[PDB]
Amino acid sequence: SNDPSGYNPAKNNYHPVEDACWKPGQKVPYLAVARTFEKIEEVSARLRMVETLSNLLRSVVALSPPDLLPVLYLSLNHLGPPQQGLELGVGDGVLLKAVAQATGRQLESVRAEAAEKGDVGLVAENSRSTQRLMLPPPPLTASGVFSKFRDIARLTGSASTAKKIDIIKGLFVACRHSEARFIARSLSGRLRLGLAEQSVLAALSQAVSLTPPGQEFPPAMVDAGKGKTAEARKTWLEEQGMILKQTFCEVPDLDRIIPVLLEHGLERLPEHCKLSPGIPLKPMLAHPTRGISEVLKRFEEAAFTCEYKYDGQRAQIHALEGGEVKIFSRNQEDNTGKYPDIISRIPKIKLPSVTSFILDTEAVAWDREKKQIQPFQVLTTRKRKEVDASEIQVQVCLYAFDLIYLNGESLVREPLSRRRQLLRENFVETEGEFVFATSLDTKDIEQIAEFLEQSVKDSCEGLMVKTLDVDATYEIAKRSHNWLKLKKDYLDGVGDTLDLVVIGAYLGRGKRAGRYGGFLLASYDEDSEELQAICKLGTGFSDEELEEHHQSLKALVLPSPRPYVRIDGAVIPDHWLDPSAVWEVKCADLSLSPIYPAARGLVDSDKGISLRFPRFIRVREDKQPEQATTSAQVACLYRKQS
DNA sequence: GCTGATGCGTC
DNA sequence: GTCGGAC
DNA sequence: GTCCGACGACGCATCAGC
Ligand SMILES: *OP(=O)(O)OC[C@H]1O[C@@H](n2cnc3c(N)ncnc32)[C@H](O)[C@@H]1O
Ligand SMILES: [Mg+2]
Ligand SMILES: [Mg+2]
Ligand SMILES: [Mg+2]
Ligand SMILES: [Mg+2]
Ligand SMILES: [Mg+2]
Repeated sequence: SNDPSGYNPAKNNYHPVEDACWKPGQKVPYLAVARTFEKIEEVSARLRMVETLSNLLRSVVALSPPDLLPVLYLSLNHLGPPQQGLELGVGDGVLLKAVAQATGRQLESVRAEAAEKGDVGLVAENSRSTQRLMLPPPPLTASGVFSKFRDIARLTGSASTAKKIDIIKGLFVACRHSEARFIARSLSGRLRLGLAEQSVLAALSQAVSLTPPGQEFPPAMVDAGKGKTAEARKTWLEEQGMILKQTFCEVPDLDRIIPVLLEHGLERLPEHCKLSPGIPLKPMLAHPTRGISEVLKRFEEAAFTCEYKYDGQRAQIHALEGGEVKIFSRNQEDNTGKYPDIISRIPKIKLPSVTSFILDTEAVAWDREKKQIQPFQVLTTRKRKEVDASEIQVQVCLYAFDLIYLNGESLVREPLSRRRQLLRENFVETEGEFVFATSLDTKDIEQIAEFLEQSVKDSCEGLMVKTLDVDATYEIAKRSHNWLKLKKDYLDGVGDTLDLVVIGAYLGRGKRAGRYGGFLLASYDEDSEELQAICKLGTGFSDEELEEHHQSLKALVLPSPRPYVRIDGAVIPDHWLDPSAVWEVKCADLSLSPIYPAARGLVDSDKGISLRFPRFIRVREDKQPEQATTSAQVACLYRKQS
């Protein structure tokens, strides 16, 4: 009702009508969304964030139902269903230019402040706009802002960037209080609330459970939990939370779910939104494990299967009744246009009795001349959009490992033993085109160790381990990481570790604001007696170790780089460091780099070598730079991968 | 018509 | 993708 | 164990700038 500036969606006994900061039927103000973001950001307990978001959503349901979908998208920082491919195309560069123009400041001055503060939002809000007149424009609304975000994402073609900057400036001109901070963070793709998809779903089921949609105004039922004991309320909300969560994992599309929720309610939701081919679903993921002993501990006495973990890209393959075929990525992006070859071979992989299906597969680059798997880096050279089958140069072999839907039957609640059997009996293998994941059903620790050894020898990353009957379903809402990934480089003493020289540091963003978030590392090239940048590094250290690194490196800061340090195309560090510290670094593999100079010319004329999945292990106090891993040793390690 | 910077995607 | 922090 | 956001290499698609 009153000024949204005082809106407190975190207040005790929050009343969806009386504590709202707008009137019935009015559009939700964006400042209401922003104050909710502030109250979420101030706390660290997710459950407190969920209650706060729930309070906002209850007011939205009660007062302004049409703004529910935009508010949810704003809270996720999404533009729409992932398979529709809406993208801002903005990024820090465009955003920082728009902030500069809106405030009249120099781009470079804005850039330096952002790096220092580790946050663009604070730079955007703390500086006023030259564009603004004496009179402010009307206040921003949640749906107004969301549609402008969509406008940005739809702009294409020549001069589209200028048009994007104009929209962004228009937004900043109208911002009040904390609004610009979250507009800017949203545009840069770093909203960083500490609340995301799972907490948004929890807030949404709680909200529509406590404040049902569809009530004649004023709503007779503002809080449907008030008549319940605390224990009964909790059980009820957990039950309703799982209805929404399991539906969303089968149909992760708020454009479909929300209209149903507002019309028919949450209890009827599964009868209106169900898994079907053509709608991407959430995939089953995996937890790491440190060794075979641990696998047996997590699965106890449950029979399990081991499978090769292939190194390609996940492909969720849908065949609709009537013949249409769709392919989606692990993240529900539409990849149908990328695999014309796969689409044309569907008739060859399925027996003629199969009328529809959803397969879970790995797409792996395959050398038809040598009949062998190719590295991930080869796979990534495929074109991605509007590919014509004749133009394909990198062939793919599909390694199928699960089946989620068959002939109109959803298999989500079926044990893997049965899903696998339907997969094996209704689909046809062809060497180099479509094959079942190589597997072993055993409890013998010795066979597992060999089978692991062999998976590496056969061009794979290690093993995936899955129970067959006990907790062996495909219900992502019950456990999204139900499988176990046993990679060689997880083992504490088998992976390849390098001793690398710290040559630069990058100021941290977000959670790393105010310290270093990343470092530039180098190997030692003994031929030229120079240090060659090899990779950046930003994970593996605890917060405590990261504080010690800032302490021990601050004395090594230099105004200018050393002439025997070569970084070529790498990101220039915010702070150059006198080469001295040597860290032990682990990786999964070495890759051919278009930018890093380390070992350039030893394996390839144009490309140096970098690290795949690098992480800090520990400081090497017993090593000086001249004894770090050499560039020749790096080349030798790369060749060793064959 | 070409190239480079870069946003977004894959991992 | 890996990793650590807060719960 | 869950959920989240720090941070990694790298390649296609796109568009500003030539
Ligand atoms: O490393 P990670 O957590 O992303 O691993 C999960 C991914 O591994 C791929 N993959 C390859 N082979 C398999 C099998 N046999 N089973 C399950 N997943 C597999 C997937 O692409 C998955 O996303
Ligand atoms: Mg997307
Ligand atoms: Mg775009
Ligand atoms: Mg930076
Ligand atoms: Mg993989
Ligand atoms: Mg560590």
